[PDB]
Amino acid sequence: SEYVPPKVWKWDKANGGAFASVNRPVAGPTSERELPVGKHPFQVYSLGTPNGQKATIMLEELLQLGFSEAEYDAWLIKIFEGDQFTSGFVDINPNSKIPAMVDRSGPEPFRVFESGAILMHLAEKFGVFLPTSGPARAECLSWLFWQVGSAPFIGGGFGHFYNYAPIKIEYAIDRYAMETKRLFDVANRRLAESRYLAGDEYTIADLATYTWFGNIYRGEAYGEAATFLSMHEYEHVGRWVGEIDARPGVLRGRLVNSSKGLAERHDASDFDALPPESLQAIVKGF
Amino acid sequence: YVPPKVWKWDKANGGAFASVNRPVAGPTSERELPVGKHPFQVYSLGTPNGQKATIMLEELLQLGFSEAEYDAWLIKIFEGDQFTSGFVDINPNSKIPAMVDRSGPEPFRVFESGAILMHLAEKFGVFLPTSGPARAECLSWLFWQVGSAPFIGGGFGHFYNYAPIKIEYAIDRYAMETKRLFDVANRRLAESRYLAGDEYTIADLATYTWFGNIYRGEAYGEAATFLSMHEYEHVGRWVGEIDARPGVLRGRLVNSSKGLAERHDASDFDALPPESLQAIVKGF
Ligand SMILES: N[C@@H](CCC(=O)N[C@@H](CSSC[C@H](NC(=O)CC[C@H](N)C(=O)O)C(=O)NCC(=O)O)C(=O)NCC(=O)O)C(=O)O
Ligand SMILES: N[C@@H](CCC(=O)N[C@@H](CSSC[C@H](NC(=O)CC[C@H](N)C(=O)O)C(=O)NCC(=O)O)C(=O)NCC(=O)O)C(=O)O
Repeated sequence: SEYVPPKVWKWDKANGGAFASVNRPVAGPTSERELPVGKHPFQVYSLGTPNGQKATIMLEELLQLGFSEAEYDAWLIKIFEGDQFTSGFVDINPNSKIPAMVDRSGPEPFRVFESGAILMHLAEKFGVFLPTSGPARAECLSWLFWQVGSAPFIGGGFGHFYNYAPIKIEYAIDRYAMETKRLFDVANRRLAESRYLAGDEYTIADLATYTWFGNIYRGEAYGEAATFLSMHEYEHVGRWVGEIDARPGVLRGRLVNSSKGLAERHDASDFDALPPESLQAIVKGF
Repeated sequence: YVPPKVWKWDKANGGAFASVNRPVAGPTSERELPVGKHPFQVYSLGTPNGQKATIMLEELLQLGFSEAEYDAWLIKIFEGDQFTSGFVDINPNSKIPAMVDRSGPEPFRVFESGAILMHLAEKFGVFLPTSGPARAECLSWLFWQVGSAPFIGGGFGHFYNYAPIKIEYAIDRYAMETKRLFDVANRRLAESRYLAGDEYTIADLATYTWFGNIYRGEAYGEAATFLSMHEYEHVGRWVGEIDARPGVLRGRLVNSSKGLAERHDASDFDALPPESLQAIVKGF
């Protein structure tokens, strides 16, 4: 018979599949441990998921343009193991999610958390990948906030119910597969008539959406999702993914804090530990 | 059940929203948007997300910024108004709120509540530090709100209040996450008056519309009891402080069944009984 929710919700059962070892109804630190700090002006604490890739790609894009103040240390945070709940991590992101960073480029350090805030902070600092004024700024912000507000349906809904939940729940898989397809259709309809999401040039709105959409579209995210969701239908998404795939900052940034690349980045020469081909073409994750 | 190799749109989904939710985007009717006299044209509904936009504009009017005068036209989301050609042209995602900035020589769209908040805060130089570390703190909390409300509304609200069958695993997932998010805010507000510092900013406004509506018992049936809202005393303090702001008291009523269907001039509020603008009862 049908489940009847209690009057008062209680945390009486594991939830999250593999993530049941970390998912809780309360926030805060579970151990006292300071974060490591390197020599570079930006300190990033992350994992090479689509959200971590936004941050490390952005920094590599800035280095591609010659901005030495974008040099960074990218320290590995293993989210299945609860590294996001150390006191040091909670102090830089009260929400205990990656990516989070400390801007140590000025006289006093300060935290920046949330991938969208990291992208906007870096774009504003260096004056690139985000129009500084005018209608084009509003268009870019609209698409960036769209990405941030919609990825929860893609990863927290579809990815979870399709690939991590311990039981396959038809209503939930249908809900979030449908919504993920709708979001791809929004992008596809836009990219039919515009080279990039917020205009004719690559911006942070593209980078933010690309990490998620490219990983799903090319077949590397959530099991058989690309077949399940009929990714072939989104040919304009495919074109735009292909354009962005070719950018050197994307090729480098995708490899940071990645099981297919570097565990950590502490200097530009660190990439010489990888096969050189990894810097020249997309490497799909496991 | 066993998912098929290829997902097909062959079953209803969405419960109360089953008549509007689709796997495809784009318009379902040809209709132009109405346009009024004021510099900002808002197309919205007084849900927590619409309230962000109309409260922000009312906050700006409280500060005397006449360029924040606005027309707020009603978009009925259960009726598919978000899929007219005119609405899709200002928000390709077909969600409220969306806006047209007609304050300058050429009009342009702004869509997403967070982008609307940032656009207005940057235009008028208020509710968002213009530079310095405090700007980064504000942006962090604003993006946090935008990235987490989907779990509260699209997860918890959906499965607890709108889905046709109660699904234990899904209710647990999103009840747990909603409580975690309230706990993040509660732990912050234990040590800070507002989320991003000592002053009210757009990060507070964005979070407040959602958190206050739930905390006070107004959203999602018995959710406030279900989620033990009493546990979050610092959230309660902050809700009560923001509840008292004159711009909140006005803006929360715009495009609302319990207030004004539409707003086309400041005097529109005079048509309501004066009690409508009076102190919000606590539960904060
Ligand atoms: N808005 C934030 C989001 C940052 C974020 O979610 N970071 C996580 C790693 S990215 S992998 C995709 C992620 N899935 C999970 O986090 C799984 C654990 C989660 N608790 C769950 O049960 O689903 C996802 O779906 N993100 C949605 C989104 O990006 O909007 C992370 O650090 N998780 C740690 C955790 O404890 O949850 C931003 O943009 O920065
Ligand atoms: N990131 C956007 C979100 C704007 C938005 O979602 N606007 C909707 C009205 S606000 S009511 C809360 C909303 N719930 C729904 O939209 C219900 C319908 C939906 N299709 C569903 O099945 O759940 C919600 O949970 N929002 C989550 C969030 O704020 O992140 C809206 O216009 N819905 C119309 C539609 O067709 O979906 C922003 O901040 O602006």
